[PDB]
Amino acid sequence: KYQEKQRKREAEERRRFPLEQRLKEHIIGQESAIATVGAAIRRKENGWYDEEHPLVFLFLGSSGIGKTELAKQTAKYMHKDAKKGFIRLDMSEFQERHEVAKFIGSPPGYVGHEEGGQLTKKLKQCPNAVVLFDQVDKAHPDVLTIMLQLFDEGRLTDGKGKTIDCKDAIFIMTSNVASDEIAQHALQLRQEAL
Amino acid sequence: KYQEKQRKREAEERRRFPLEQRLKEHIIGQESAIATVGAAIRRKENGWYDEEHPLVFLFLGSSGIGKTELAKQTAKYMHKDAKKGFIRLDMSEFQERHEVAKFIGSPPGYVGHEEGGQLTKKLKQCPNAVVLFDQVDKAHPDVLTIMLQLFDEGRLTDGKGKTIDCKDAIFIMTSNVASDEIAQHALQLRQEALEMSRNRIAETISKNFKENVIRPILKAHFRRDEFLGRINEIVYFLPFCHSELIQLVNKELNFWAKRAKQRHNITLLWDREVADVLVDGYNVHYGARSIKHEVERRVVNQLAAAYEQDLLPGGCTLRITVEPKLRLEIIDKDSKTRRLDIRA
Amino acid sequence: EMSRNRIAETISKNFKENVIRPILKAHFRRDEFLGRINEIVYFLPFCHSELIQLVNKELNFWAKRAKQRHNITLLWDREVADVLVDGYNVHYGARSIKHEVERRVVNQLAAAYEQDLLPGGCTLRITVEPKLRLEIIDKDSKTRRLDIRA
Ligand SMILES: Nc1ncnc2c1ncn2[C@@H]1O[C@H](COP(=O)(O)OP(=O)(O)OP(O)(O)=S)[C@@H](O)[C@H]1O
Ligand SMILES: Nc1ncnc2c1ncn2[C@@H]1O[C@H](COP(=O)(O)OP(=O)(O)OP(O)(O)=S)[C@@H](O)[C@H]1O
Ligand SMILES: [Mg+2]
Ligand SMILES: [Mg+2]
Repeated sequence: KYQEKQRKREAEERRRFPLEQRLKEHIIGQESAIATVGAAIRRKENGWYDEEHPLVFLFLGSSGIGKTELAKQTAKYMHKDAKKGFIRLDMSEFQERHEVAKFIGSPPGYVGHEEGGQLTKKLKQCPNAVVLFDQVDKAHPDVLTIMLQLFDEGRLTDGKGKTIDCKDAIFIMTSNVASDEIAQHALQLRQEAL
Repeated sequence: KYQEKQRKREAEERRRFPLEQRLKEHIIGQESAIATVGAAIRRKENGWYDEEHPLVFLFLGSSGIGKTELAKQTAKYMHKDAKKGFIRLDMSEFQERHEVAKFIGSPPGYVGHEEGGQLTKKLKQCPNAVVLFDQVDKAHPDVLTIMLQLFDEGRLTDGKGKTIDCKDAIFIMTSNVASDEIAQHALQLRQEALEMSRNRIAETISKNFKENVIRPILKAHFRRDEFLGRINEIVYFLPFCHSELIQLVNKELNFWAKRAKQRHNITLLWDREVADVLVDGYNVHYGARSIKHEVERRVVNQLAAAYEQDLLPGGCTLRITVEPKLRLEIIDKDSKTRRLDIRA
Repeated sequence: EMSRNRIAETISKNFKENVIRPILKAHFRRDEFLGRINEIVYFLPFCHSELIQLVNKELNFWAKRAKQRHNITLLWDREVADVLVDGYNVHYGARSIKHEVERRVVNQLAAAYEQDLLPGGCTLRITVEPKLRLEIIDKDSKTRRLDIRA
């Protein structure tokens, strides 16, 4: 009964000042994006999410219109100022195919094997973290192939064979792909609306 | 006599509810794949398998059509919830030649040598495990060269020299190689079947496609004919027909109805028109995941918004209805079916 | 070609030294390593007679298992081997014949054994209907195809 009362109090607190208003304090425009991200996170926090499959976003748009800002404020909403629950990874570092060792660490018998992976350590520290694969369109596509197991099922085995359950995470992928097409279509729709 | 009686009882249990029906509970469509995998595992469990060479599958097809799901349910059939007997290995981690150390440890005089290999340890723990090399094509082909010894004879010598017998294992290899070709050929065959059906009303992947189209594509990607020769059954997962899409939407809506009834006690209901509306969100490339995401967008977000607003009390009948926008409708009597005002 | 022309009326050293020797030197990268090898032995693909022999070998293996374990006298015709040769692939070799025998013949045997259509001691016969079909033979020439349900 105490846990149910605490859950009801947390639900009332979320209903008082939800993620939509909290993003509207920091984000201007992007009402469709705030609505989509808030609806998905509302589905997650209320327990209406498939626990087997983690939540995954791909923020598309032009430059400097709040993709990384909405991802950061999403991570701040879920985990407050705790730095453990915001696993930033700027994917412009991941341009070559062989940059997956940063994700998963080195195999046995190679330099950096004892240090293990970086993302797998950060997800061991916080399984439900908001991972922000920022600038995802700058990495190799073969490097993004590692995210298949991490997105469908929330698992990523390190170099030492230790798999980490990342099912409660919220993966976000900022991208400038189709930025010109989205911008031209939005300007065309706004001119037609005018 | 007791062992023979237990074997006969296990055989009667398998005949009562075989792997085909147990897969058809979860998997929808893919009757060729379920038939192939079921016939192979029936050959294995009834003792009609060569004990020297392990059984090796290659699951080919488009994205999100039950390759990894059928592999997981195959492993659950063979070993129940025992995690030892399901050695998952996401092969997208193996994108470089030097990633075979995860399989076979490290040599003497190097870091990680005492820990030994990971797959060889897991196969020492369970020799007859269902090893799922998920997304095998995303690994380096030189990394797949280690699987030759492990597929032809079931052996994988670690860094410490300790060989492990893996002959009873059921290796499964999910891959999206020739996914576009399999999808286009299946859609072409369905179009030809519909053409012949309407022509008659007016009054199966062929081996040539496997040998002429898919075999060169596999030989190009895997780069080794011996690796493809070791595979016992290259299974072909086809895209979903429209009936299979309606069945997938009904499966997802039944999943959310079960969650709503168990957790929150909300008898969630819907019409056939709801499934027909949600089928329009199906993307051929993404497969069943598009239906799951469409159900999460259209249906489940409304359920979460109504639950957060305390509009779905316990014990309420909640019918989804097409207005095409889906709209919830809490029910109290026969005529009383009020729509819920889900504020922003 | 020469045989049919005459009726109408081995790897050569040059191939080893010209074709195979550069490929070996390219892969192994060391003429000393190849010079230490006493005998580079060449295994050739299977002729059609050798494919029928391989199919007979695999069917004899499954016949030995059926007789030893379950006491089932498995039998087959030359047409059965001729049908199963079509599953041969030159790229995969004898493994293709093993997989074809396991697909066509032995899945049906396992389905019949699970369904108790193969008691201890029965002259079972594979037969071309081309689909292979089992035919349990009773005493005398009485035969019947097994109704292997799904
Ligand atoms: N809609 C917005 N409302 C308020 N501040 C914004 C908004 N969009 C961007 N900013 C500011 O822009 C700066 C960084 O912008 P980002 O958050 O990087 O946007 P973005 O779309 O990632 O594009 P990039 O350059 O292509 S990676 C921050 O200081 C934010 O304050
Ligand atoms: N035929 C199906 N019947 C029921 N559920 C399915 C089916 N196909 C896929 N799913 C669901 O889809 C989700 C994952 O699908 P997978 O098992 O990844 O399929 P897949 O074909 O491996 O493709 P990938 O993306 O290329 S690795 C799971 O939650 C399954 O429930
Ligand atoms: Mg950014
Ligand atoms: Mg998969």
